[PDB]
Amino acid sequence: SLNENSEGTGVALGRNQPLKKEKPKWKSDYPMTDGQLRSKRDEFWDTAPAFEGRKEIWDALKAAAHAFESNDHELAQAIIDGANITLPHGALTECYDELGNRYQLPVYCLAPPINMIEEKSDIETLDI
Repeated sequence: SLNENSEGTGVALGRNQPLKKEKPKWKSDYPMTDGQLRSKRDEFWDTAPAFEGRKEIWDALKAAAHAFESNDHELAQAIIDGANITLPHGALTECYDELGNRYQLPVYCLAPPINMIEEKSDIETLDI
């Protein structure tokens, strides 16, 4: 959806959190080489954690990550949405708290494929 946060309309995507298919955010959506990775990494990094929200809720977020890591999607839903906290996204790597807070979770705690990037799946020699 092109920039849809249910603005001008009461609920659109669904402000409550569906299945957590979303990826951890802070890195390049299309990382190319080391330079591309590192440069865009920092760029997106700037926009990732922002201010934070609630260390009190953090406990639930990491516990949900625990279940979700163990393939327990339902557990993490019952935790996040179980509090009051919700998402129009549907991520375990994101949570929006009732106080107007948002948490954005980097891949370093879930998925490390976006660390090397330039494997021999395509990259060989970036000379041009």
